[PDB]
Amino acid sequence: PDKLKKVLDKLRLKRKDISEAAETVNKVVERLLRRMQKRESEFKGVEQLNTGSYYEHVKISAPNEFDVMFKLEVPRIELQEYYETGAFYLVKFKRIPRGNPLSHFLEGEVLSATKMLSKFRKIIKEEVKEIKDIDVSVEKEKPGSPAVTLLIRNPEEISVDIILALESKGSWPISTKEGLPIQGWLGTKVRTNLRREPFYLVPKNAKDGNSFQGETWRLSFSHTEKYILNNHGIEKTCCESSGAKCCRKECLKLMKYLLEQLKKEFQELDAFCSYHVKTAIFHMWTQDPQDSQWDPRNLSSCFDKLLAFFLECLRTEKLDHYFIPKFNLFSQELIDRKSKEFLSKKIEYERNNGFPIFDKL
Amino acid sequence: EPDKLKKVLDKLRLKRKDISEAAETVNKVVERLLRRMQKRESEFKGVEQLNTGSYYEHVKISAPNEFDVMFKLEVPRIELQEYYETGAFYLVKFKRIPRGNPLSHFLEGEVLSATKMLSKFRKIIKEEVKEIKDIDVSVEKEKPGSPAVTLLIRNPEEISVDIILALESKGSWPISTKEGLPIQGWLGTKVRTNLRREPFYLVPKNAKDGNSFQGETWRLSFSHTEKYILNNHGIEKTCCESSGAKCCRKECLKLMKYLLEQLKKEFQELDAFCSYHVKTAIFHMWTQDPQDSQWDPRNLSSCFDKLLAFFLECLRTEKLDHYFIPKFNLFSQELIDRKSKEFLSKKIEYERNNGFPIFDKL
Ligand SMILES: Nc1nc(=O)c2ncn([C@@H]3O[C@@H]4COP(=O)(O)O[C@H]5[C@@H](O)[C@H](n6cnc7c(N)ncnc76)O[C@@H]5COP(=O)(O)O[C@@H]3[C@@H]4O)c2[nH]1
Ligand SMILES: Nc1nc(=O)c2ncn([C@@H]3O[C@@H]4COP(=O)(O)O[C@H]5[C@@H](O)[C@H](n6cnc7c(N)ncnc76)O[C@@H]5COP(=O)(O)O[C@@H]3[C@@H]4O)c2[nH]1
Ligand SMILES: [Zn+2]
Ligand SMILES: [Zn+2]
Repeated sequence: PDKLKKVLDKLRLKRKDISEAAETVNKVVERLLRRMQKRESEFKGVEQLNTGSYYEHVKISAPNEFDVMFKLEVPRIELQEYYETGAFYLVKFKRIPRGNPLSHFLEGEVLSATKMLSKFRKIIKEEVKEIKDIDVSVEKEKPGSPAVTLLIRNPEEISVDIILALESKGSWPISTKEGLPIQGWLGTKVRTNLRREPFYLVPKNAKDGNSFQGETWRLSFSHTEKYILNNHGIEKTCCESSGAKCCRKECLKLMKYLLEQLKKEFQELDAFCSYHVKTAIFHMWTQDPQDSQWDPRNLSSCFDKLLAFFLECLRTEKLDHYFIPKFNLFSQELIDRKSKEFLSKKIEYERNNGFPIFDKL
Repeated sequence: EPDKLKKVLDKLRLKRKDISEAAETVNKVVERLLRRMQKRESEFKGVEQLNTGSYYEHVKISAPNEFDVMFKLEVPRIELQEYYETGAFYLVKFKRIPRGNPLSHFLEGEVLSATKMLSKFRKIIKEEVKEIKDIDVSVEKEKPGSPAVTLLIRNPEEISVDIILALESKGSWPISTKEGLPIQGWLGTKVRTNLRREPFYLVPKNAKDGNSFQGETWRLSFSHTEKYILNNHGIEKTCCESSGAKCCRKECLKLMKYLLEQLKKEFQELDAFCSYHVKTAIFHMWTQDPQDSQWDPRNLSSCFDKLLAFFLECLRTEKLDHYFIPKFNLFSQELIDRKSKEFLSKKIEYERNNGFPIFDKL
């Protein structure tokens, strides 16, 4: 049963796609950002959110993807809750427009996400050619994506995600109030210092139906989420140099590789993404706060505990958003029962047979 | 010992603890320094970066402190006049300078000047560096002999980077490296041919002669080819790959380098030794032991001891030839004196018998 340790060791693909193949992807990025803070464009104050992808972190789960956020601070913005999702909002301007080039993107009173993204893409889709240094290309604007992905073809088929995000330094939305329950895990001292940080809105189309197509934004917690990924232990020295290790990131990497390899053969699992796993292991980390329950010498037990948690999540159709309690990710609106019962069958099959899907020599 | 060589390599992840962020900052500053250094009216307009690996410079000499980067400028048809009989030191003489060349004014007669060329380079880098905006990056005073242009990248504390200028010549390799790189029975004659149809480089480092004229001596560097050997270190192409087996080659290299640093950082008496003595000794060791099976991760305790016994051999026998230049003996009597070679012999032998107590840093 100590073969998982050999899956984890084989998982690392160091330089290929992460080390020398990730500090090149950075180099392209800051070129774009610098040059993107050029002229008199609405985005002259665009900035790269402090996040972790390039620093050997895109390499843990879902290695075939790259991601970056371009934040852009806004003024006093009123948030109109979009129906009852708790995550999709309608961005308005608190006090009447005076000094902001973001009035070019106003559809009525609300800030339209398509007009802004449609023009965002046009600038980036114009300044990547303005440099010849490497072979970088951009993807098509497909529905659902609030990103402008750069398929660069230096390292196989890379696709660095550029995600425009609205930064609001005000208090967090009221739908995230009972969320982030890290009191008994990380502490009320850590939880408070994270909620006084700005929250971000990504231009995701809430496709509820007939109402606003591209005027809806979504709450992004990628900044807070990686503060939890690197600071996951109850001891501050967890997985540090002068500290003890744990199997939290490894039990995260194994569930991502399990769901990633399952979706490659079944297109009926096109309803589950890596964020279902992320949020699942957050509920499991909060349930088991002590680092003793995640000792590296219990990788098979901790992974089986996480698998039985994801099976109960599917089984009862209840995987609440870690920051937004009322927002249930495994709602029947979003995922039909048949997919839950289909994915339960494969995860159980791989769990009862020594994980044959990880059979890589 | 109680199999603690693997727990030392795992703690050598300190890279991540403190050099991850700094490596992006070095990447991001050099790049803005390089692209801003591609401006007109600068003889280095056509300068580039020689890709000699990455910032996680732990692969070579895993040092948790300072760094190095190399700049390559392509020159036209050099005539390498060997500096007397070094093998590594030359004089860059020019045959016909093609009209329109930016290296015309760096000659002190028939011979190219490393002292001059390294003057405007430092000069231009001093200019450009302070026009970089929100970042506090200044340059140090030029320490003597030292042929680089170290950069002080003020942020969290200190961040040094040696900006090493190096001429690129896509021509032929000198005669002194004609029997060097003996990878014929390890990496193959089919890859040694390709690695030598690749350019060679020259760094502005003066030789130590109280006589003749050592102001403009250039030195051979093979850091571009040394890198390939590190990442392509096995007889089997799938060594340390996804669909292959692992090996303790680079494993031993980090151990051997951290052993010498901690020893160097303990006594100044070991100041004559550098990280290139253990990279070169492991090149001969990988050539002597070519099979992947001879470097098995389950035999890390013995594969490292065997590397120790080979390195001490090179000390007590005073023989450690430059891997690309058979003539140049790095452990010669004129480079390092017997007194320092016996000192390191007792210190390494001391650690080897007592289970390496110098690695005790939990
Ligand atoms: N860096 C970043 N921060 C974000 O907030 C974000 N939100 C979306 N994306 C990227 O946009 C696309 C989302 O479309 P899709 O729904 O079909 O699948 C997505 C999406 O449904 C879901 N998802 C990802 N991040 C979030 C998030 N932060 N909150 C809710 N759902 C998310 O998981 C899938 C893949 O996520 P990523 O691998 O992070 O990159 C996604 C992807 O490019 C984001 N990228
Ligand atoms: N990237 C790079 N390629 C070079 O050829 C090179 N040559 C010198 N340097 C750097 O210049 C200084 C050398 O002065 P010192 O002799 O006291 O110690 C040097 C020098 O004695 C020795 N050396 C000899 N040949 C090489 C070589 N081909 N590559 C690296 N180091 C070499 O190595 C020692 C330091 O190693 P580095 O860690 O690579 O960085 C050095 C350092 O900043 C180089 N840096
Ligand atoms: Zn940990
Ligand atoms: Zn190998």
